[PDB]
Parts: sequence; structure tokens; C-alpha cells
Amino acid sequence: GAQQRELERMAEVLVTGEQLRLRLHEEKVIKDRRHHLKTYPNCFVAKELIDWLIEHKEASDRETAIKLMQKLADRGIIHHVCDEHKEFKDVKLFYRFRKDDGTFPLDNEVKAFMRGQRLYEKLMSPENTLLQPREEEGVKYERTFMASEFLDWLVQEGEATTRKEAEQLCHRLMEHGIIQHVSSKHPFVDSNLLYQFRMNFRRRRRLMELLNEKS
Repeated sequence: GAQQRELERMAEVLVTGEQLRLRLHEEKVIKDRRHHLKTYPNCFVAKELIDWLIEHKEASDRETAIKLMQKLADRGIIHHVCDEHKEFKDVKLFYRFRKDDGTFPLDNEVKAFMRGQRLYEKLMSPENTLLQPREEEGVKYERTFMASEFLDWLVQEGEATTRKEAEQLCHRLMEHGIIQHVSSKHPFVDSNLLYQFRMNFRRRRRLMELLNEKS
């Protein structure tokens, strides 16, 4: 129980950080920037991001905005572009998302959540209606999939090169609480059995959730 809850807290930070990284690229808060005759690619200015967080009503004041970003720095989501400041400071210093320079601190559980995120985005797209409601024993379940059909899809979509690899991915998703069997706890089996996502990758997190307990 405790370990699953801790992983879920980890997943909330990964999802929140990633949702933010994408918005800041689209808004051009992250871009290539000059300082002392050099160009620093894919970075943001700390003081500017604080301005932006307040403008977009993600934080009420600078003090709180800073706590939000310090959390992302502590969690390995962002870092100073030259690794010269562990503190997130409200000044003209440049910081970068670790995904954007290939320095993200990876482990097997992080990898699973990132795969899950990438999968779920596809399952939310207008062209994909694999996830379907199903009823079993007078109870209706939302957004279900048959295990076998989900493996077919993973290979079709290029998320796995083979069915074995697709099955292994699903075992990892199950292990880390990302998917679950419908109705009762059960392992993932390539089969007629029904599963659904347990982790929610759709919801737009409020950045203030980063100050939630044990985040």
C-alpha cells in the first residue's frame, strides 16, 4: 500500500511537470536565449516563468510560484542550464527541463509512467475509440479494453515491435498501478480478460497540486 501510494505521488509530479513543459514550449516561454555572447537552447528565464505562473493564475504570488518550481527542480524535472544553482531563484537565470537535454533521471518506474503517458494521449485522440464501456455482472465499467485487443493495438501503433514486447510492457504497467483488471484485482494476462487504466493521464493538473502532501 505505502509503496503504491508513493509511486502515485511520483506519477503526479511526472504528469504535472510534463504538462507544464509542453505548455511552456507552445507559449515560447521555453526557447533559445542569449547570454554573454552564447546561445542557450530550450530554456526559460526563472523570473519570467514566475511572472507567467502568476499571470495564468497558477500561483497567487511570487513566493508560492517559487515553491512550485523548487519542487520541480528537486524532483529532477528541471535544472539550471549549467548545474550552477540547485535553488530556483527569482532572477534572470536560465533553467531547462531535463527531458529537453536528455538528462532526465530514469529508473524502471519512471519509464513505465512515461510509457503510460504516451499511450494514453493516443487513446484520447479523436481517431481512437479502442477504449469502450462494458458491463459485467450488472455493473458498467468505463474505458475498458480486452487484453488481447490492447496488445494487437500496441503492435499496430508501433509502441511495441512484437506481441511479447507488448505483453511485457503491460506487465510493467500492471506492476506499477497504471492499469488494473476490471472489477477484481488480477494480473495482466494476454487473454479475453478486461482491463482499464487506473492512473488518470487525462486530467489537467493544477500546478498548486505540487505542494500536496509528500509530493
